[PDB]
Amino acid sequence: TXPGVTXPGV
DNA sequence: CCGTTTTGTGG
Repeated sequence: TXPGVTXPGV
């Protein structure tokens, strides 16, 4: 996720 | 050590 907590996706 | 959709990053 994110960053933080990538994306999603990417 | 964290975190869902795609196979990854600054926090």
